Amino acid sequence: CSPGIWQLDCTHLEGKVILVAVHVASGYIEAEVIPAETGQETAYFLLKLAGRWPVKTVHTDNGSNFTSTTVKTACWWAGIKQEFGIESMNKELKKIIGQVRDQAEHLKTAVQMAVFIHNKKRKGGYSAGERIVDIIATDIQ
Amino acid sequence: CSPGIWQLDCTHLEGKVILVAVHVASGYIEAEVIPAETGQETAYFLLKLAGRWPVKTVHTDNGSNFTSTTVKTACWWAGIKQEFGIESMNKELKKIIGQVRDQAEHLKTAVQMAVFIHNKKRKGGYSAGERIVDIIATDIQ
Ligand SMILES: Cc1nc(-c2nc3cc(Cl)ccc3[nH]2)c(C)c(-c2ccccc2)c1[C@H](OC(C)(C)C)C(=O)O
Ligand SMILES: Cc1nc(-c2nc3cc(Cl)ccc3[nH]2)c(C)c(-c2ccccc2)c1[C@H](OC(C)(C)C)C(=O)O
Repeated sequence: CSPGIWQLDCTHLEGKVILVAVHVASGYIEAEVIPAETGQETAYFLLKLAGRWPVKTVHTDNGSNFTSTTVKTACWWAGIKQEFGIESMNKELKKIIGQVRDQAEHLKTAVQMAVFIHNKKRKGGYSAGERIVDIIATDIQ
Repeated sequence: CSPGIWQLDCTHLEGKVILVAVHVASGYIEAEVIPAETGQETAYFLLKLAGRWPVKTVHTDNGSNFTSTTVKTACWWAGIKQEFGIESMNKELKKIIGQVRDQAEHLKTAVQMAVFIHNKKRKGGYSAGERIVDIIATDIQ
């Protein structure tokens, strides 16, 4: 599968919102607790993500997530396209959160601990952290 | 230079705080506008950074930044060490911000645009985004 493809979705936990980006070819996650599910937050998160990785196209399970001109502007500026055709790893991330949730006071901290655990964990075999970097390097030179 | 080494500092701009992490071997930046320069923010940012990259040791230009047990806990949990001996790229990032600052309403958005521009820009020669991934892949298998 193509190396510039990400998937972006929100989950709710403790009445708060978690934005979850999955790098599809690799399983690597970035995530962030946002105070509300707005186009503002999604636009911002997209700019952050695009500064960090080569992001060509973004899929979602909720297309209306992407309809605001606020979001369309971010994609425009960073040069991102939306999907043309078409786990959950939200599941196990949500498993890992509940697991570490005692280890921290705020949800946001548990989230980051869970992203840490998820991206490092060897599946086998490489880790999602190792696979992303390999995929993206393999695809450069 | 060693691939797990990052440098973390804050700058102030428009009475707000920008936390800037530089991957030293590569020049790659992650950055974030934080509302105040606390141990809470730095601890959190460190957890985020460590979930994303292999982070062994972190340097700073302001050692007191790292003295809180709040920060020491984050490093403890993620397995990070502080420095044992020892651009600014804060300079040009601050150049890029002023450059794009019209292109956006908030500082935080200008920051991310500037991180995007900085990480992509080919120096020559690869980009900081390409060098980080190469360095980290080169160092794996
Ligand atoms: C609020 C908070 N306060 C403290 C904390 N720092 C302390 C310093 C002292 Cl002296 C006493 C008690 C203290 N408790 C700590 C040590 C953490 C922390 C927990 C796990 C890993 C890293 C840091 C958090 C943490 O929140 C962040 C800072 C990461 C945003 C959380 O959600 O649990
Ligand atoms: C506050 C804000 N509002 C709008 C905006 N969205 C609109 C939608 C409509 Cl219908 C009309 C005017 C609009 N203005 C936009 C389009 C942006 C934006 C600017 C550059 C790139 C991506 C998005 C921002 C932006 O803030 C973030 C959303 C990125 C946090 C900023 O700081 O300039």
